[PDB]
Amino acid sequence: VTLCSPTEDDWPGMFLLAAASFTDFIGPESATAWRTLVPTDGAVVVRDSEVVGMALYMDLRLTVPGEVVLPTAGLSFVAVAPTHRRRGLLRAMCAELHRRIADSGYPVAALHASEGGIYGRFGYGPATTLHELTVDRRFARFHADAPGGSSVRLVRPTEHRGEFEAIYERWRQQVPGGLLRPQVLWDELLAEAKAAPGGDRESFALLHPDGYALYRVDRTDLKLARVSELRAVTADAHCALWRALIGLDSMERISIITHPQDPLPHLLTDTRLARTTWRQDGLWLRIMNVPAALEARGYAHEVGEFSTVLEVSDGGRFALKIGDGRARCTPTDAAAEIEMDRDVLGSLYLGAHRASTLAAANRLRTKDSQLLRRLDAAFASDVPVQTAFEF
Amino acid sequence: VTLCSPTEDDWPGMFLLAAASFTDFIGPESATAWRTLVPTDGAVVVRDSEVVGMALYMDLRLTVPGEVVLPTAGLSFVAVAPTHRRRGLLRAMCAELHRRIADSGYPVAALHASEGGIYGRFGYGPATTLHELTVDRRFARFHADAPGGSSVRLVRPTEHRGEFEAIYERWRQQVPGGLLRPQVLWDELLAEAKAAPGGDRESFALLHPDGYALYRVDRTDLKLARVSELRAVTADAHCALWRALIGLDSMERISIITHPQDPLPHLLTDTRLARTTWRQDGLWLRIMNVPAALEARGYAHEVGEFSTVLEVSDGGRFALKIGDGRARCTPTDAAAEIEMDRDVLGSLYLGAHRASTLAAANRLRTKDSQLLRRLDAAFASDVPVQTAFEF
Amino acid sequence: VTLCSPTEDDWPGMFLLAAASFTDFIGPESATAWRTLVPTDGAVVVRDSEVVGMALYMDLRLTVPGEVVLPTAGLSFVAVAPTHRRRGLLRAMCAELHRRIADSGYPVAALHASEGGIYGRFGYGPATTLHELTVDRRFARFHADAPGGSSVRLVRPTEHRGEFEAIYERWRQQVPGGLLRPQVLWDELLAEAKAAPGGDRESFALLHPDGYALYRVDRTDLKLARVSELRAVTADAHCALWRALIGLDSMERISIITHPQDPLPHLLTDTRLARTTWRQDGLWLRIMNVPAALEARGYAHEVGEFSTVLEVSDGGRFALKIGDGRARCTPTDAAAEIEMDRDVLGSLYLGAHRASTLAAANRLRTKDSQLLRRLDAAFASDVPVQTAFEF
Amino acid sequence: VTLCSPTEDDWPGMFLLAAASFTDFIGPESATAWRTLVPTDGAVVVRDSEVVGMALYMDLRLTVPGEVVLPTAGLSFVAVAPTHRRRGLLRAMCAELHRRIADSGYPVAALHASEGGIYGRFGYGPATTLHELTVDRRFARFHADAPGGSSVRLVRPTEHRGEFEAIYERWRQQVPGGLLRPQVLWDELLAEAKAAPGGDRESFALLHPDGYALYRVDRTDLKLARVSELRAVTADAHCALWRALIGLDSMERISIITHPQDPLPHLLTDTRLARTTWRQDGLWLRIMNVPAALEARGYAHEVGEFSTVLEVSDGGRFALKIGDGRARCTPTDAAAEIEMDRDVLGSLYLGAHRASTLAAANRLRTKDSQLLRRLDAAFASDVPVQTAFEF
Repeated sequence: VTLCSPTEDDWPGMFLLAAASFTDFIGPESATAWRTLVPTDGAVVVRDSEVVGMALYMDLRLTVPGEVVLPTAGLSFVAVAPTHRRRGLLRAMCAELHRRIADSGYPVAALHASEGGIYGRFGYGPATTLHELTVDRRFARFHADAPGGSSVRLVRPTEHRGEFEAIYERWRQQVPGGLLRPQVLWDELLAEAKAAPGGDRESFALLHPDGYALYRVDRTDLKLARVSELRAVTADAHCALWRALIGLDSMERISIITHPQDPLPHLLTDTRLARTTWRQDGLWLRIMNVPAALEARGYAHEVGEFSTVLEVSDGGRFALKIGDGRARCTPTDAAAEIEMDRDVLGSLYLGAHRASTLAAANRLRTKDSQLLRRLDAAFASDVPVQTAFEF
Repeated sequence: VTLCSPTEDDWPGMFLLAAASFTDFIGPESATAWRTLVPTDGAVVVRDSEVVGMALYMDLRLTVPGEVVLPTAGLSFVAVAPTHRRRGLLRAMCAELHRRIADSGYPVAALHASEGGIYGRFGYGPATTLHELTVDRRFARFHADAPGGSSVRLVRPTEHRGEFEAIYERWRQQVPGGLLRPQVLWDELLAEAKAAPGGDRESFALLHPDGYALYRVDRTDLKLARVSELRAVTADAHCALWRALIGLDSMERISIITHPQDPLPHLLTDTRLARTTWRQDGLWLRIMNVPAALEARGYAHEVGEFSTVLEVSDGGRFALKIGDGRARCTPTDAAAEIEMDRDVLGSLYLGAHRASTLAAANRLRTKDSQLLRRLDAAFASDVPVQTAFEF
Repeated sequence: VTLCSPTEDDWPGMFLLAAASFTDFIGPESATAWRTLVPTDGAVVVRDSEVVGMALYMDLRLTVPGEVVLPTAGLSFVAVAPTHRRRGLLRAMCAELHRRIADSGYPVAALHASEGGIYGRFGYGPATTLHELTVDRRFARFHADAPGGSSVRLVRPTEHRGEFEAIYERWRQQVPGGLLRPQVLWDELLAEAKAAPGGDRESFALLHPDGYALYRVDRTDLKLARVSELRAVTADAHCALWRALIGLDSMERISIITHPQDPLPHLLTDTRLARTTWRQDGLWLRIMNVPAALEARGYAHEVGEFSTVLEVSDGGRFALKIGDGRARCTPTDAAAEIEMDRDVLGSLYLGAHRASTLAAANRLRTKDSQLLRRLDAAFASDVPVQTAFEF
Repeated sequence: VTLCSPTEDDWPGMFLLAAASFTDFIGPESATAWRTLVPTDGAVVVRDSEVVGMALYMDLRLTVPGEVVLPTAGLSFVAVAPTHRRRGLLRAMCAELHRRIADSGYPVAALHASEGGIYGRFGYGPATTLHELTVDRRFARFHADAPGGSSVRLVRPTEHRGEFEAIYERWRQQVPGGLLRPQVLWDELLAEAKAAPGGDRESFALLHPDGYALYRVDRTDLKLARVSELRAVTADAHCALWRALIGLDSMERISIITHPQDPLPHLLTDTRLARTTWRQDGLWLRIMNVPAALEARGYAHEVGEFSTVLEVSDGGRFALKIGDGRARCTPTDAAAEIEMDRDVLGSLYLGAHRASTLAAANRLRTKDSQLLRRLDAAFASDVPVQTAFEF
C-alpha cells in the first residue's frame, strides 16, 4: 500500500476503479475533457500491483459574495476499491491532496458529496442548497404583475454555443456559487444534448438575449420535461423563459433543480403549483486559509462596523473586524468570543446557512446573542447563492 | 340570495354545509370548542330557504417580530355549496367580514388556505412556510458538538396538561407565528391524543422542563412515527427531544411538519438524513391597517436608520422611517419609492419571504436596489417564523 | 347429501355459509330486509348434518323495452361450501329452483354474477353493461349547449326519503333494467348512508325535482367522490346534478357506475375528461318461457313487419312475426332460419347486445344477413338499458 | 407574424418545431413517407425569422357507411411553438387550411386529436371510438359455438408484405373508418416491425387467407403481448387469429386497441376475461359540405321514408329526405325541425354516436322524439365503425 502521483501507466487502473465506482462513468473518453482541468501533481493513487484508491482536484474559479472570484481546488474522482474499505485510504489521500492544495496557494477547496456523512470530518461544510421544483403546468397562470405579459426562441443547442457561453459567463461572475465553465465542459454539455439509443431524449433550448433554458422530455415519463439548466441574468429573462416552458402544452409537469430563493412561485397566481419535490446539499467548501478567505469576500453594508475574536478548531484564532462591506482578519491570542469547526465556516461562507441556525445546533458557540445577529447579517449575501454545475 | 349574521336556527344548515365541504368535520360537537372563539357578529351566512354559503372569524393573538402580540381575526369555516359556485358568494362574504374586522379594530387577519390560488386576490399573502422533515432514524448519529451527549420522560399526554400548557405559552410569546392556544383547544388536542377504532393510534409525549413532543405511530405505516407537535424553548430541550425520538428503535422513519430553519439536520453527522419530503405555505396574512401593522412590529437593529415612501395598491401611500428597531408610518402624497399589492406586504411581514425575492417576480416595484437591500435586512426576523396550529 | 326447502332451523347454517362466502355479508341482520322478498318455497339448501349449499330467488319487477314490467325471479345467496366443490351441488340447486320458477309462472329469471364463466351454461346471458366514468373535475367545463347555464339542493338523505322514493319509481318504470325497489331496500340504502367507524364516510344527496345523486368521499382517497346512485327522469335534471357534482371543489375526481349511453361526456367541452375506468356485465337474464317473454316486450317501430322461424337450443322452435312494435311467437316445426342457445336470447332481450355482434361470434346462426339487420333493429331499445341495483 | 405555404427552406424549421412538439418524431426521415401524401399547397407555416406554427393536410380515402369511399383531407403535423401560445396562430392556420380544403372540393376533413378540448370549436366531432381489450389468456377457453374448433401461420412480417396489403385493402373497403394505406405507409409499418436497440421488440405476424395480426412483446412487461393491428375480413379469420393469440403460452396478457363491437368477448366461455382497460375518441370528422356528405353515405333500409329540415349552425339549412337507404339534401328556408353544430354532425356521420344520446346532452335540438328515433335508426351502420391507422 503506497501513495503516489499517477504515471500515464496508472490511468487504465484508475478508469477501471472509476467504472466500478461511478454509474455515470461510461469509459476512458468520459475523462478526457475533465483531465485537462487537473494540474500537474493534482492526482494521487494508492497501489497494492493494482490501483485500489484515487483522488484528484481540478483548477476552478468560484464566485463568492461581492462578485469576487477565488481560485478553488475542486476535489473529484475520489474512490476506494470495494476490496480495500476501512484501511485509512480515504484519510491518507485527502491529507496528501490537502497538503498539496494549501502549499499551492488555494484559499478554498470544494466538492460535491456522494453521501452526506463523509466530508464534514475532513473540514468540508455544505455551502449551497439544491431545491427541485416541479410545476403542474396545466394549472399555471402568470400573475398580473409578472413581467412580459416573443423575445424567446426555441432553438437547437449546438447551433447557438456562442450565445449560451456568453450568457453563462455573465451569470457566473454575478452569482455566488458561479463557476467558470471552460471550453472542454461546453463540448461535453453539447454532446449530452444529443439523443442516445436506449438513453436520454434530444435536448432543446429556449434562448433570450439575457438567459437560456436547456430541457429534455423524460426517458420514461413522456409528460415530464426536465430543465437541465436555466441561466438568467435579468428578471425579465427569467420570467420570459418560464412563460415559454409553461407553453410546453404536451407536458403535464416541468421539473428544475434550482435554489431556495428562485422567484418562480411568485410569478404564478397559485404559488403552491411550484412544488418542492426534493432538497439536498449542493456544493461543499473547505476553507484552506481562514484569513485569506474571510478577507476576500464582501460583507453586507447594512451592519455597522464590529470586531470579534473567532477561533476555528485547529484553524487558528483571529481578530475579525467587519465594516463597510469588508473584513480584516489578523492573528491574536486574545480570548475567543466565537468558536466553530472548519466545516461550519465553509457552510456560512456563501450565505446559504445562518450563524444563528448553526448556533442552535451548538456547531457555532458564543455567549453573545448580539454578536450572532451581527454575523448572521454580515455573512448574508445580497444575491442568493446558486449551484453552477456538478464535478 | 341574502347575506346575514346567522341565528341559532342557521347552525344545523351550517354544520351540513361543513360536513359536505370539510373531510375532517365529523359532526356538530366538532365545532363547540371553536365556536367559543367566534365573537358576536363574527359569522356570516348566505341563504337561498337553506344555507348555501358561510364564513367566520375567530379572535386570536398572533406573535410578530419583536415579541409583539397583535389581536388577529382568524378567518375559518369558509364554504360555498357545490350548487352555488361562480355566483360571487365568496366575494360577498369576504367583503362583509373584512368590513366587520376593520371596523372592529383588528390590524391583521389570517387564515390557512385550502388551495394556493384563492386568497391572494382578497389581499392575503402566505407569511409562514411548512417544511416536512423525514429522518431515517436507523442511520442517525448525533454530532460530537450536539448538546446533551435523561432530562426527557416518556409520558401520557392527558396526565401532564399543565406542563404542556406552560411550555407552549412560553414558546408562543417568543416566536413569530405563535398563537395563544385557549383552554378549549387544549381540550380538543388531548381528546385527539386517544386511539380511535378504525382511526389514529394512541399518542405519546416526550416531556423536558423546557419542551415537549407529541407523536403517534402512523395508522397504516407501522415503521413511521409522526410528531404532531414539538415545542422547545431552549436549544438543549430541542436536542434532548430529538435524541429521545431517534431512540424509537421500533421505527424506521420519524416525520415532523416544522419550519425551514429547524436546526435538526445540523445535530446529525449526516445532515442529508433529515430529508425535506414536503413544503407548503402555512399561515396567510391580510394587513387590514397598514400603518398600525408596520408600527407594531420590531425591525432589525443591524440596519441604519432610513426613510422611504411605500404605496400599497388600494391601501394608502405612507412615509416609512425605520430606525433603532422601530418604524414610523405616516400618510403622504410624496412620490412612491416602493409599490406592492396588500398581499405582498402580508408575505414580508413576519420575515418568511425576502423583499428582493418578491422584487425579482415584480410583485414589489422599486428603482432603488439599495432600498431593497435595506427592506430585506429590516423586515428580517432574528427568531425564525414558525407556524403554531391550523384553524 | 339431500336437497330441501330450508326450515327456520336451517337459517343459522345458511348465515354461516353466507359469512364465509360473501365479504359484504356482515351477519344475520344483513338478510332480514332481503328475506321478506323471498317467497314461500323460494329457497333450497343442501345438507350433508350441516348446510353445504344454498340458493334462493326473490320476487322482483323488471322493466323491459316498451315500459312493460315483468314478474322476475331474482336468483341470489347462491353458495357451495369450500368443502363440497365439484360435486354437482350448484347444478342440483339451479335445476330445482328453475323447476320452481317455471312452474310458478315467471317468464324471466335474473341474477348478478360473481364471475363471468359460471351462469352461461344454466342459460343466463349478460343483458346490461356497467360502465365506470371517472371525471377529472378540475378541468371540466360545461359546453355552451349544456342545459341549466339553483334547482339542486345539497341535503341529508334520511330527511328526504319520500322524494328519493318518488323519483326512483318514475325512473324504474321508464328505463329497461329498472327494478321496483321495495320499502325494506330503501331502509337498507338509507342505513348505509351513515358513516361507520373504520368504514364508509357519511353520504350526502343532491336533490332536483326530477333527479337525485347520492355520493360519498372515498374511505382512503380523500380527493375522490364516488356517486353510489344517480337517477334522473329528465335531461335538465341529469345536467343540473352533474353541474353540482363538478362543483365539489375539494375533490379532484368524481366516479360513477353508469351505462354506455350516459350523455355526461357530451355535456363537457372536453369529452375525454369523462374517462371509462371499468366495464363489466351487470344484470344477467335467463328467459324461462320464450314466447311469453318475446310477446311481452315492445319492439322498434322503424323496422317493417317481418316473419322468421327462431329455434332456441332445448327451448322450442317458434314462428316469430314482428310488426307495429309488437311480436307474435307461435310453435312451429318449420325449418329454423335463426338458431341460438337460451343465454344468447337473454343477452339480446333488453337491447344491450346486437344480434349481428353475437352472429360474428357464431353464438347466433343464420344464413340471412337481411334477417340479422332486421333483428338488430327490432330488438334495439329507444331508451338505453340501465342497471337498477345489485341483488 | 405572417402565414404562407412553406418553401423547401422552411422544412428544417418545421422539423425542429416537430421534434420539440411530438415525442414520436425521431428526425427528418420521420416525415419523408408522409410528405408524399401532402398535396401542393397542403401546408401552411407561420414565421416570426423562424417557424413558430405549422399545419398541413394529407390526401386520404375514407370509407363511410354503404361502402362509399370519400376523398378526405387528413389534418396532421399541427404545432404552435411554446413561445407563441394564445396569439391566435392555431385559429389562423385552421381557417386558412379549411378555406383551401373546401375550395379544393373535399367533402370531409379528419384528424386524430392530441387532447379532447381543442377541435370541437373548429367543427370536428369524434366519429370513431378506440376500445382497449386486455385478455388474461391463462384462463381463456373458447365457447363450444366458436368457429374453427391450422389455417393460421406464424410468419415474419417483411416476407409477406403482398398478403398483408391485399387483406387490408379488402378490409378498408368494407368497414366505415377504413383508410387506403398507400405504399409509403406499408414501408414505414414494416420498418417499425424490426427490433430497435433500447426500443421495441421484434414484431411477429399471424397470417390467415382472410386476416392477419401483427404483435410484439412489451418492452418492459415481458408477460404482455400487444397486438398493433388485427384485420380480419371474415368471422372465421377473426376467431382463428384469436385462437393463435390465446396460444401465446409464454404470455399472461394479450392487449389490442379495437372497437366497441369487437366480437372477441363472445368467443370465450367467460366474456369478462376480455377486459376493457381504456376507451378514447379515435378519428374526428369535420363535415366541409353538408349536402355532399349526407347524400354520399348510405342509410339503414329498415327505417321507412321520412323528410325533415336540418339546420347546421353556420352550415346551412336543408330539407333532408331519407328513403331506400339514400338521402336527398336540398337548400330550404322552411322552419328547422332539427338543429346542431357542425361538430355534432361529424360525430353522427359514421354511426359511432346516437342522435338520441347527443339530444340528451342538448347538442342536437328537436321537439319531435319520433324524428330522433328515425335519425338514430337511419344513421346507424350495419358494419360497425372501426379506426384504420393514426395520422
